[PDB]
Amino acid sequence: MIQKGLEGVKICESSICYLDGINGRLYYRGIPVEELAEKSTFEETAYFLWYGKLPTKSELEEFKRKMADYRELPAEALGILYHLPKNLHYIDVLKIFLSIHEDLREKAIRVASVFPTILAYYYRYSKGKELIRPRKDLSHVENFYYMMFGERNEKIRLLESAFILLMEQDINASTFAALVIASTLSDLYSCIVGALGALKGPLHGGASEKVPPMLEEIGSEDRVEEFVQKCLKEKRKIMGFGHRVYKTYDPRAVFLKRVLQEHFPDSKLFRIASKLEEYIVSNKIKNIYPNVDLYSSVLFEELGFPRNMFTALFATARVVGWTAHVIEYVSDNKLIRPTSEYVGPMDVEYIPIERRDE
Amino acid sequence: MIQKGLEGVKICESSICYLDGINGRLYYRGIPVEELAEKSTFEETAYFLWYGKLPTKSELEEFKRKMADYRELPAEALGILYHLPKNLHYIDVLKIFLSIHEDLREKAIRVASVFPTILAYYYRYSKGKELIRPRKDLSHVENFYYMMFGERNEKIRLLESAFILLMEQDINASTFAALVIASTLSDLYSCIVGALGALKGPLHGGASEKVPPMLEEIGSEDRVEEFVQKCLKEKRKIMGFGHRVYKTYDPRAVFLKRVLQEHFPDSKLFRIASKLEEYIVSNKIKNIYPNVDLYSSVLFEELGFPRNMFTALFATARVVGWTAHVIEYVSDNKLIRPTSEYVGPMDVEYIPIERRDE
Repeated sequence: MIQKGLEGVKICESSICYLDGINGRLYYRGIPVEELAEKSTFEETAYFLWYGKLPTKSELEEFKRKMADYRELPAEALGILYHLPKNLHYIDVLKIFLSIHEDLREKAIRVASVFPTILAYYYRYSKGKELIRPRKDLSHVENFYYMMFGERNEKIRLLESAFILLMEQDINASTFAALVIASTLSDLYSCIVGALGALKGPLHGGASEKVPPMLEEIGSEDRVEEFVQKCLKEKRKIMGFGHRVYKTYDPRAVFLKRVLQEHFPDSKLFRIASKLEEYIVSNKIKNIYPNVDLYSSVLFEELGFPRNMFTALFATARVVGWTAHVIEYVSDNKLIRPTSEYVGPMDVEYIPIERRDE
Repeated sequence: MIQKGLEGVKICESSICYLDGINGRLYYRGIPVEELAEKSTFEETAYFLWYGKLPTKSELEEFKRKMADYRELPAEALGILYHLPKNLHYIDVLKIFLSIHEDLREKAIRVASVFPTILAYYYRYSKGKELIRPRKDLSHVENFYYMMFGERNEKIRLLESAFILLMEQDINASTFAALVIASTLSDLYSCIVGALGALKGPLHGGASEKVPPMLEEIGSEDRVEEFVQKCLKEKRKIMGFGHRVYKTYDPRAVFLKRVLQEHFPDSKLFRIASKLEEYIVSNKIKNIYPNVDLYSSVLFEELGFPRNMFTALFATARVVGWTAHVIEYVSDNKLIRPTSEYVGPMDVEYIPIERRDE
């Protein structure tokens, strides 16, 4: 029997996250994701994911100073930056800088802390602007926004909630890629670089970069019905919808939809995305619902980030989940090595080249 | 039920390679791997793996000229090279250069053609030597050896046989990593970079870099018994032995053992490795046998390659298999997204920081 796609296959035991696809609920070590997205911060939730408990006032304070002290890129990395092309995709930029050369958890903390610096530096560089060094007096998210635009805004809160919602979600394709690589006992950077590659795909995190163009292709709320029907006929995948586990609304999508409704109700992109959901759900089209990529992409756009950084923004948060899983998994490691059903030829002879059918 | 490690799980149908773990046989599209390793060449077997048929005289000639025409690194890549640290691991070097920005098969052919150039250039650079540009009048393997050492030797034939033996082997960890990433419809480079990360692990291709040091740790044939017994007591993994599928001798290991016996019988490393096999197999220790990593590593050492390039040498060949699988799989794609058994806490409340247990 072939189990293509591995749907429903449990590849490990985990206490990190419970994904309730039937009721559309997501929990980080027992706490509802929306509670954290609303009441927590990047550092506090990351601490919770890595350490297994909410930090006390002093623990959080010390942890925030730790992450803030890990935001620098080595001097040599900076040298490489100024010799890179200025039109690279941000996911690839991350791969590059992660590939230049308990303790594993300390390593995870450090790599996560530098992600925003890599993105911000490349952004400034690619646009010929002076670099804005990390500020130790700013939080992880505040600082990212500042290294990007040299200013601070209330919108930062919305971005922080978004990161929290995207930090973790069981064994999705990118987390699974990190686990397969981690199962060979390879280094943490290698696991992350593979995860990045998977997250980049249009059938995974990359769908976030495809949504904006799709929404524009639709054009307006009046053209939604026609676009959807066309997609069904052509068997074209509607980006921002569908999921392997959720059999109903994606709680992260619901949360972000509310964010947009409350802060960017007049966004043309949001209006179209909202109408698309209305049509697909009200008509029960394929029994599919919006997934987080539909609204996270719209929020990132409205917050002023480049479209080719959307997947990297997802990674900036999900790196926490990826590393948490790698750490947990290897604590009792098992090489992941499946197989296939052979359907090819048998007993084929090597024919000397001069006797081969012309 | 949990299926940790995915042993025996068929994740797809494939006509590329048949792995007979029970009888210790390996076939590439129906042809025994040792037949190809003995009678074929890198380009001919790669052609066979990608196109599904042995090439005619003219097809092989044209294919060899094609690969030879794809050996150059873009001018910008060269700029980056001279700003990189000189102590990077070769697998990481490959990641870097693959991350700087039918047709998929054409892409696979081009990437495979440049692998040796990346390795040779970094080798020369790291050692402060002048680069030796790819020579279009030389074969894929001949040229690699020449860009590395600026000379041609008969030993090249042994290296070519080794590459052929390592080009492909069903759904191993690195091929699987490439497939997981490929299932999201990510780009070919991303799939390869993830595969590289997995191959690098000590429980996978990386075992090849661990063998030499292990052999030296043993010291001599007289100390083999003591070392093995010690490993059993400490539950230490004996590198170069064991396999998920082979329940007996690894045909590639057998082939390479003969190569060493015929060309480097007096190699101290070979003598130790041979004695290790004798003791483990004759005493039926854990019913394990040598895998290809035991002898491929010894051959690479005797051929004069740096130990931290051994896994990259494996990749130089296996990239053919990785890409062949990606191409085949996505022709009828299916997102790979498993799950886990949740064993963590439930119904946990978010306690305001001021009320948390100090």
